[PDB]
Amino acid sequence: PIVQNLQGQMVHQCISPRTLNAWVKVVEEKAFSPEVIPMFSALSCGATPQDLNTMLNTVGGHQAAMQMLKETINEEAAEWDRLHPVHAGPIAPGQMREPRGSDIAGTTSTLQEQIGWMTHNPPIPVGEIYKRWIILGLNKIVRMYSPTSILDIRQGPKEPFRDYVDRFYKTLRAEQASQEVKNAATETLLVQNANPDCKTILKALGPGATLEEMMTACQG
Amino acid sequence: PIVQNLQGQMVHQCISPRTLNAWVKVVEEKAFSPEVIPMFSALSCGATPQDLNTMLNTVGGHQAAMQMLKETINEEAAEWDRLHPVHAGPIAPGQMREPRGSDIAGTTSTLQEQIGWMTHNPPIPVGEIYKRWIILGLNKIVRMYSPTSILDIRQGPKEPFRDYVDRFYKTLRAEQASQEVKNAATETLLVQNANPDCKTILKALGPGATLEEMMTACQG
Amino acid sequence: PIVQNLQGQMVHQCISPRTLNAWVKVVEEKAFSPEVIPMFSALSCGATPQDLNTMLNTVGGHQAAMQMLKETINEEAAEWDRLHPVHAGPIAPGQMREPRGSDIAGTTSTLQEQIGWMTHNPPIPVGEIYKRWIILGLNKIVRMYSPTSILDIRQGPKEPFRDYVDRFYKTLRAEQASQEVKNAATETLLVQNANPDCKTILKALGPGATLEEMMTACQG
Amino acid sequence: PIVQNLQGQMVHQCISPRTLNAWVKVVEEKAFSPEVIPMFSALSCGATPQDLNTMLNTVGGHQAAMQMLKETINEEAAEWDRLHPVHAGPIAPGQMREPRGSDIAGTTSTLQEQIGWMTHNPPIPVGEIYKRWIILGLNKIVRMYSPTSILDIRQGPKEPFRDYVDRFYKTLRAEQASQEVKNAATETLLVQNANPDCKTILKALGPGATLEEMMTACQG
Amino acid sequence: PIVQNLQGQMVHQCISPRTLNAWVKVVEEKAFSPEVIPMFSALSCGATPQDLNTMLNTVGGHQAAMQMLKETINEEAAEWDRLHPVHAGPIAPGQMREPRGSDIAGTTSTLQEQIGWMTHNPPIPVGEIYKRWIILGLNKIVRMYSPTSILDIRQGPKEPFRDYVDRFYKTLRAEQASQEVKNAATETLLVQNANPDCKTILKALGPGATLEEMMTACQG
Amino acid sequence: PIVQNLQGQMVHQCISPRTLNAWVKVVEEKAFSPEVIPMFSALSCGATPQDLNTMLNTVGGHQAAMQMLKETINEEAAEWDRLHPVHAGPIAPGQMREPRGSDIAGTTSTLQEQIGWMTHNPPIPVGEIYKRWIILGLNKIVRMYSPTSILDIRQGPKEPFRDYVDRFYKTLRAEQASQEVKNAATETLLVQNANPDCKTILKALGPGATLEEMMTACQG
Ligand SMILES: CC(C)(C#Cc1ccc(-c2ccc(Cl)c3c(NS(C)(=O)=O)nn(CC(F)(F)F)c23)c([C@H](Cc2ccccc2)NC(=O)Cn2nc(C(F)(F)F)c3c2C(F)(F)[C@@H]2C[C@H]32)n1)S(C)(=O)=O
Ligand SMILES: CC(C)(C#Cc1ccc(-c2ccc(Cl)c3c(NS(C)(=O)=O)nn(CC(F)(F)F)c23)c([C@H](Cc2ccccc2)NC(=O)Cn2nc(C(F)(F)F)c3c2C(F)(F)[C@@H]2C[C@H]32)n1)S(C)(=O)=O
Ligand SMILES: CC(C)(C#Cc1ccc(-c2ccc(Cl)c3c(NS(C)(=O)=O)nn(CC(F)(F)F)c23)c([C@H](Cc2ccccc2)NC(=O)Cn2nc(C(F)(F)F)c3c2C(F)(F)[C@@H]2C[C@H]32)n1)S(C)(=O)=O
Ligand SMILES: CC(C)(C#Cc1ccc(-c2ccc(Cl)c3c(NS(C)(=O)=O)nn(CC(F)(F)F)c23)c([C@H](Cc2ccccc2)NC(=O)Cn2nc(C(F)(F)F)c3c2C(F)(F)[C@@H]2C[C@H]32)n1)S(C)(=O)=O
Ligand SMILES: CC(C)(C#Cc1ccc(-c2ccc(Cl)c3c(NS(C)(=O)=O)nn(CC(F)(F)F)c23)c([C@H](Cc2ccccc2)NC(=O)Cn2nc(C(F)(F)F)c3c2C(F)(F)[C@@H]2C[C@H]32)n1)S(C)(=O)=O
Ligand SMILES: CC(C)(C#Cc1ccc(-c2ccc(Cl)c3c(NS(C)(=O)=O)nn(CC(F)(F)F)c23)c([C@H](Cc2ccccc2)NC(=O)Cn2nc(C(F)(F)F)c3c2C(F)(F)[C@@H]2C[C@H]32)n1)S(C)(=O)=O
Repeated sequence: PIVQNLQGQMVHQCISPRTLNAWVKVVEEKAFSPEVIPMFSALSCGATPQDLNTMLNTVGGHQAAMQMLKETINEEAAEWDRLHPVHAGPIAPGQMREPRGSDIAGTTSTLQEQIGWMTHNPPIPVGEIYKRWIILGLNKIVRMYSPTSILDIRQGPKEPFRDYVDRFYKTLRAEQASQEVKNAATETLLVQNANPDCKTILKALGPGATLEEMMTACQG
Repeated sequence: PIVQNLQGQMVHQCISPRTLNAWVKVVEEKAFSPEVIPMFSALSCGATPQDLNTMLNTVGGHQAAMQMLKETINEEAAEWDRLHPVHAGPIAPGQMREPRGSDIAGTTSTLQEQIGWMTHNPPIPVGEIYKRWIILGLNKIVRMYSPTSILDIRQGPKEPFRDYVDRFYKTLRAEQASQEVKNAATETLLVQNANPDCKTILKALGPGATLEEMMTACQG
Repeated sequence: PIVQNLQGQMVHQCISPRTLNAWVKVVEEKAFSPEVIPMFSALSCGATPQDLNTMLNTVGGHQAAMQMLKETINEEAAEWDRLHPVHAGPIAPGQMREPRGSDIAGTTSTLQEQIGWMTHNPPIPVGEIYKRWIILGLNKIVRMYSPTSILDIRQGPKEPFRDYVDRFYKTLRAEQASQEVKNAATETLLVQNANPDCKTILKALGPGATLEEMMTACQG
Repeated sequence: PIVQNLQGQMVHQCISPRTLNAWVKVVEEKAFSPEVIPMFSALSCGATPQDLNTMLNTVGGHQAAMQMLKETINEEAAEWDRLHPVHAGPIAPGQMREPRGSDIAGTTSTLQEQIGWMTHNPPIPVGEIYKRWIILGLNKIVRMYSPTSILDIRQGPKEPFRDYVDRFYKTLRAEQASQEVKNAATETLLVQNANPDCKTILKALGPGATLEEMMTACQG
Repeated sequence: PIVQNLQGQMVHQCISPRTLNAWVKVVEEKAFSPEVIPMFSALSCGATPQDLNTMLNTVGGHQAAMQMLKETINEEAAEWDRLHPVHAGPIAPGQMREPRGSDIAGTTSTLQEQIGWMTHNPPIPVGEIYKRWIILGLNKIVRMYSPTSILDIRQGPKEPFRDYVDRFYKTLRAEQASQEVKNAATETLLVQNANPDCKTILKALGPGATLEEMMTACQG
Repeated sequence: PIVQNLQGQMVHQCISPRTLNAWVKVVEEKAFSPEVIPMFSALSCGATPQDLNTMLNTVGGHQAAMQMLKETINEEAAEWDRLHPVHAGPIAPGQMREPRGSDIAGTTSTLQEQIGWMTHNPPIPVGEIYKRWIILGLNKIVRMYSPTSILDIRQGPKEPFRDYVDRFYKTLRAEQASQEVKNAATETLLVQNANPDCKTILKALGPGATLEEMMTACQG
């Protein structure tokens, strides 16, 4: 990764074993649950495209998910070349050449070239760009590997309200969509799909009632 | 997080993997017990709004509580905006515009802005403001998810006074309350809820006795 | 905590997760045995009053012990104000204001104010003062939570001497008293409460006999 | 390893114990699965030939594979020697003689030579050259020790398409192949090996479909 | 501990949590086996008397041994005082008064005094002197708590010579002895205590044979 | 150990607890298998003779092996004195006195004297010399504690070839000898001691066939 030495110059450090293991275990333990996106984003903090590939390649199993990931990377990398045409001149001693979509993915870029792009007077972040594509690809995985649909989430007759909401938003979260789509679902289904006993209590508070006001009401 | 390098200048570092694991395991292991708020406040020492969202996003499950936490944060951001006006003047010298309540949340704010706000020569603590909002929501969650009521706590004749006293003060910690209220419950309820054999000993000690004195007297 | 950077200026660092976890586990694993006082004193090395509160607040359970702790802190904090009257003047650019008992406990002091008191040309240690009170409060807990009394410790007929002494001093240690009280007990009870077989052997060595001389004699 | 101190000069450090344990446990736990090559490449970041031999020697068992790894390394060293001639000229100024293929292996090379080669102002990467040779042998070992054949992989009617797709791409990863070959197998074999009910859905999607599209369509 | 910062000046640091856990677990796991003395000597590297007392106080249980350790330390302190006279002269310039035996123990000495003694331009090693006293007591404890006697160790005909040889040398390590005494026991007892079938082989090898030679000869 | 501070001066650091524990566990877990030599060499990286003794003394059990080790050290230390006669003059302010065999073993050398020899303008490495003897002594242990002889290694009738080779070289490795002795064994016994079915296949490839070519042929 590109960390900052005490000299204020962003230097390339080796990806710590602690970081690798943590990434391998979250994938083995938590699989592709929503909390795998934050862990990756945090464990990839300041990573070079090669550091990212390293992490992804350490993922044992889920090779299907990994292929979709490569497909999404290929997709987004094609959006980088269709929006950033290659800019061919000579080579200067001030500036780096124009990065390409494949260069960002680390396929056609070396570590030095990657490192330089991130450590540049006008910095072009190939790491954060690459990481941006990956997290999008993992959102398609979490969406896919989510068996539930928010519509299929209904409160059971003997189910505590806190549990139904935990399930409502667990499904809502995995089903990645606009915050507007996810906000409309709550105001539509959270009370509509509640069991009749608590549902009349919820209707008995008014739509402008917080989730806290809903959940404290249907306690027992 | 915004840590202080040996140069005395507050520099930004990556959230350590250890810190992530600690925050995740204290939520998995302890759930929303009162001792998770201190753990959060400690594990988020000098964290940026992006670091705080990272920790909150790593919390697998409890999505009901997490949405409640978001609602508390939204309320606090609205209050911040009403407390702090938007400013008309255009782009001033070595200065940071005032963060909006959403900027403190990091929903509308870049990490560089966050780092700049925290590292500004007259610092503005966008991360700590957000952390206060988060902690308020955590306190709401703990109180909601605490079944015990201080009035409900009572000492069985078979039960030790010290075991009952643990539960009584655990219930008082679990249920957010003003320190005076907690003292008032401690003054009146603890003896009255205690079993009569222990209670008569407590009455023998009189009002001016340490909890140690009360405990040693009922111990036998 | 207030650690020393390589610049020789005592700087405030964040309490490491390793330190927190270690404190949580010793309390969960070892509870309030005597070895919890050293672990706290060591894990609190260089801690600010807020760092201490953090640790104490992370303690899950034993809330009874925690209330006695607050009581003892309240007691000692009252001894700080009865011996250090508040000293009100203007504010200078050399020196810090006079600390108060509540300020030491972190109740009525911010981290900056705490930090400054510890990092002062004439240093006033609010951390080591606060820690001094806490360890005293934990000595009352270990004393209380010790079910045994040194008088109730007697060597069994089929009990090896090394085991009886381990129990004699295990109880002796938890029963915090003057080293003079604890020295008198040994010279009184260690041999008096030994079983008759070994007891005559001990009497057969003379009072000026080391514990080693006692324990090697009653081997088998 | 050759790490970069805060002086900007690449200095030599000892291979951390954590790094050793990680490399040993990933071989004990994962054996020679494809995910051990990335783990090796990462755990050997900036390693000297002596550090690489250290890791390889710590591998308990798999001695057949290890001897195969040695043979691959020997071949690469012979190829290096034929690529790079031995040089007649005697002992030049601030310069490093060309390493022989055995010197890159570290069999005939001192650690000081290795450190000097890597730290030379025009660096020669003796450790990275050796690491490439090692990784080639590791790839040979993984392919040999992978029982699965991409043609052998087939979807049972009972088996989920996504589970079969995992196996198919795991087998393609386990068996070293050119990326075009792997794409060719993916294009033709994946649908044909899939079970007919899923296969007819895949045929309905047509050639231009994401693996996600294929998977969601056969999912049900 | 007194560690050396990058400024070449020995600075004081806090005893790391890892170091504490290691010292506690090696006592819990290994108790007072001979291998705990090296572990202590290593875990107390460059420790102050306060750090040494911290480690000793963290030892849960074994209070008989701990009191024995205190007695050994008291004896050594008395011997130090008789070796080193108290000095009449009043308060000299950049100099440290001579520590009393109790000061080395840290019973009568402040940590600042300890740090000053160790960091004095002509250093006085109050911590290392105390550590020697502690280690002497530890050796007394190990020898007392070792049941085995080198004369008692003997090889069963069923028992392997190498297993017996392990026990023989373990017993010699467990029982503190002069190196010449241990050599004398090794020279005479090891063959004589060995079983006759192995013993006649040992006699065939003759006096001038390595323990390896003896072992390989009795091995079969 | 003697590590390099950022000032470029090799300074003596304390042996980390992580290093100790790692050495204790590899001996307890892996005993004297061949992979214990690399772990020691790596865990001893940059160690002083006292640091080495510390590690060896932490080894719980295998005291027989430990005595042979002392014997081998005594042997090699005698080769240091028979090749390096003591060189007695005065004491200078440039240079260190001539080291002795016992000084290298740490028996008759202090840490300062050891440290100085390693941190000398003309460096004389007492640590790497001592470590060189130890690893030789452990090669005699691994040889001894290896019950198998390469001659007694034969492929079973229902044994996969990969397993027989793993055993052939596992034994070959533990049986430390010249690489020439170990190379001759392979070309002699690896195919000679194969079961008849695979053996004719191996003979059917020619002696100039790699181990890979052998092992891919006898797959099934
Ligand atoms: C750092 C990177 C590491 C990141 C991130 C990042 C950036 C900004 C924010 C954010 C903060 C504060 C507010 Cl007030 C809002 C807000 N207000 S609101 C009510 O929509 O109107 N929205 N957002 C989101 C956005 F900023 F994008 F608009 C908000 C956030 C927070 C993180 C957070 C987690 C737990 C508890 C509080 C907050 N929220 C989300 O992540 C989106 N989310 N969605 C859903 C659902 F249930 F609907 F599916 C859920 C969340 C969820 F909050 F996590 C929580 C369990 C429910 N994280 S990473 C890979 O970890 O993400
Ligand atoms: C660091 C930041 C991380 C913080 C903090 C922070 C700041 C100040 C204090 C504090 C210290 C000393 C005293 Cl004497 C009082 C005192 N005396 S008083 C006015 O008469 O009641 N009050 N306070 C609290 C207040 F600051 F408000 F004054 C005191 C504290 C204390 C520290 C402390 C923990 C455990 C044992 C002793 C002390 N922790 C709490 O008190 C929390 N607690 N709550 C309850 C309730 F009531 F629920 F049962 C109980 C506790 C409890 F102590 F564990 C005990 C079993 C009862 N922590 S953070 C986000 O983690 O908070
Ligand atoms: C650092 C802070 C972290 C501390 C501390 C600190 C400061 C000084 C001393 C100390 C050292 C050497 C001597 Cl010779 C004496 C001595 N000589 S004597 C025989 O009384 O005349 N007394 N002391 C104590 C004092 F200095 F206070 F006077 C001595 C000590 C030592 C620590 C030590 C532990 C184990 C083995 C040897 C020593 N001893 C105590 O802690 C008090 N103790 N009591 C009792 C009992 F059995 F009686 F209950 C026991 C101890 C005990 F030694 F632990 C041991 C199991 C028995 N620790 S902390 C929170 O960890 O404490
Ligand atoms: C760091 C060093 C440590 C390295 C490396 C390194 C360099 C570049 C890339 C890479 C990135 C993005 C794209 Cl879009 C492609 C792409 N697209 S393409 C041309 O159409 O196929 N190819 N490559 C690979 C190549 F560089 F060759 F172009 C791509 C990579 C990728 C990173 C990556 C891992 C997982 C998920 C997404 C991405 N890892 C692999 O691909 C390995 N892999 N293999 C196979 C096969 F085929 F066996 F099934 C499969 C994978 C797999 F991705 F896991 C997935 C389930 C299929 N790693 S190291 C020694 O560890 O390697
Ligand atoms: C670092 C400080 C931390 C230290 C130390 C320190 C200093 C020097 C030495 C040492 C080195 C080499 C040789 Cl050749 C001899 C040698 N040869 S001799 C004169 O003929 O006997 N003697 N010594 C010891 C002495 F220094 F006294 F000379 C030798 C040592 C050695 C190092 C060592 C450990 C294991 C295997 C080889 C070597 N450790 C011990 O010897 C302890 N030991 N004891 C016994 C007894 F007898 F009980 F069975 C046994 C051992 C044993 F080696 F494990 C072996 C199974 C027998 N450690 S510390 C507080 O941990 O000590
Ligand atoms: C650092 C210190 C820490 C060290 C070391 C060190 C120094 C140099 C070398 C080395 C490297 C490359 C080549 Cl091509 C050859 C080569 N070519 S060859 C085919 O003989 O002609 N020989 N050597 C060895 C030597 F340089 F000494 F000549 C080679 C090595 C490598 C390490 C290595 C381990 C695993 C896989 C590849 C390599 N090999 C050995 O260690 C000796 N070995 N022996 C045997 C057997 F099976 F025969 F018993 C085996 C090995 C073994 F390779 F480990 C492997 C399981 C078989 N390690 S340490 C205490 O860890 O050792």
